[PDB]
Parts: sequence; structure tokens; C-alpha cells
Amino acid sequence: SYYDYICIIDFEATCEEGNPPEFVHEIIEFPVVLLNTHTLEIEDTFQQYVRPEINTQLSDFCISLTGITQDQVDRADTFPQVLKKVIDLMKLKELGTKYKYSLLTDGSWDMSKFLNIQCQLSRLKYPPFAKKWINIRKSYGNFYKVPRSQTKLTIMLEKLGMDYDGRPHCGLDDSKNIARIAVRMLQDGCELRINEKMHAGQLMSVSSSLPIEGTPPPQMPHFRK
Ligand SMILES: Nc1ncnc2c1ncn2[C@@H]1O[C@H](COP(=O)(O)O)[C@@H](O)[C@H]1O
Ligand SMILES: [Mg+2]
Ligand SMILES: [Mg+2]
Repeated sequence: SYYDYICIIDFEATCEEGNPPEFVHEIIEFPVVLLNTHTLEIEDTFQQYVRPEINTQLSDFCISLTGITQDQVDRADTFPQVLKKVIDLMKLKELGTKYKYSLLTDGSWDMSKFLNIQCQLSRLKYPPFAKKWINIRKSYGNFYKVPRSQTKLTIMLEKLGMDYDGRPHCGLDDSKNIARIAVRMLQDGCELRINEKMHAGQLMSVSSSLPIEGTPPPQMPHFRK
């Protein structure tokens, strides 16, 4: 039987203009949006900013694209501290123990790039609970049967006859819009399910024809020795 909760995560990260290929991203915003699959309502939202430690000064391009200011990241906890809190929130809403749940992200960068890089930077083991997720862009592409380029957030909203609510590149607002699409897709009868994973630190697909399996209750990973 189906997930009780979909847990939507969409990060914001440091960046440069022109998107330089060798620039080391760090997570600067870690939102969580909890969607109850039964009531189809967004039940919980939590926002937290993260303080980068490598490239600590946000670029102008970044401050403007995301809206996040230096004073915000400066006053924020470091990633491991923020992760402990996200895990504590998840533990509070009893995910993995009382309720069957799954992660959902918009694309495959949040887990396989941003969280992946960040854990290396923070010297953390990659948290098991985040090794499998629902990439909604993929879900959408397969459900409505459109090429990959048509699954950009902008187009998904447009084609479903919806609007972008709130600020672009603000992770919380982004996550909420994502959840709003999830709802709509569930309503259109699409069974959202895990379709992507990490394996040997590489992005890999996951068979869509296999039974619904909950994500394990989250734990706080240790520091890599
Ligand atoms: N146009 C862009 N140029 C460079 N980096 C970007 C751009 N759009 C998004 N990103 C990176 O991806 C992160 C999250 O993407 P988004 O979900 O589009 O806000 C941002 O915090 C940026 O670090
Ligand atoms: Mg994103
Ligand atoms: Mg975003």
C-alpha cells in the first residue's frame, strides 16, 4: 500500500554566474514540505538556512538569484547541525516508524549533486534515508508522455494550468509548488513512486514496476572517519 507522506526537499546552493563547471556548491537553504497523501494537504513546512564553510561569501549572482542574503547565511547553522534538525523534525512527524513515507525532489540534482557534494564537504556519511527518491520531473515525463525538456518546473505548471506561487529560487516556495504538482498528479491518477537512486555515488534509475517500499526512518549519519 501507498506512502502516507511525501517529503519534498528542494535545496538552494551557492553558485556563480555562467555556472562555472568546477565551482564547489554548498547547500545554503534546506526546506522540508510534508505532503499527506491521504488528505492531499501540505501538513508541515520547515525552512532553515545553512552557513557555507568553503566559499563562505555568497556571490552577487547568488544573492540575487535566490534572494538569500549574506547576513542570513552568516547567522545560520552549519550543514551537519541543520541536518540533525531536519532529522529531528522527521522523527517528530514519525516518518519511517508510524508512517510510510518517501522523498520527492524536482529533478535529480538535489540528492545526487547538492546533498552528495555537501556530505563530502561536511565529512558525513551520505544518509541512507536519502539514497532513493521520486524525481517528479521523471514521473511527469513518463505519466504525461513528454520529452525531458518539457518537464522544467515552468512548463509543468503552465501545462497543468497553474501558477508559480511566491518567489522563484526560494527553496521553500519552490518545494510548495512542487508539492502542488504532486497533488495534482496524484489526482490525475498517477501513482508517484521512487524512480531514482544513488549507487556507488552515481545516479541510477529504479524500476517503476516494483512494489511500493517505504524509506527507512531517518538516522543522523556519523562523521566519516
Ligand atoms: N541560472 C542558474 N545559474 C546558476 N546556478 C543555478 C541557476 N539556477 C539554479 N541554480 C543552482 O541550483 C540551485 C537550486 O535550483 P532551483 O531549484 O532552480 O532554485 C540554486 O541555488 C543554484 O545554486
Ligand atoms: Mg532545486
Ligand atoms: Mg529551488
